[PDB]
Amino acid sequence: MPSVNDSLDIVEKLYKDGVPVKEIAKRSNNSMSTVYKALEKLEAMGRIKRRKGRYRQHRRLTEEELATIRELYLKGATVYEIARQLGRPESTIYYALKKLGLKLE
Repeated sequence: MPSVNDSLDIVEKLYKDGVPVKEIAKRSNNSMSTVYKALEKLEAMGRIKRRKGRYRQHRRLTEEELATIRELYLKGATVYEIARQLGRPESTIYYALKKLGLKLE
């Protein structure tokens, strides 16, 4: 059986799972031009596309999360709400506001 095709399932599995190109490049150990080139090919077939659900990631208080947490302002959610949203118990949340330089409790 093919070996190069095997890894293709892993690299693509990450992107569709919710991983940025910059990260996928490291995981797959490929170049930005190599990984991205695969995504465009997979999405065209529907390998990475049409995939949703719940999956853990190694991203916390990231630029992407900071934009999602702010939602608590529009929805009016509380610290207990954002906790379940970001997927953190409470400690992490403290770092979000703290690191931001705002007030919290």
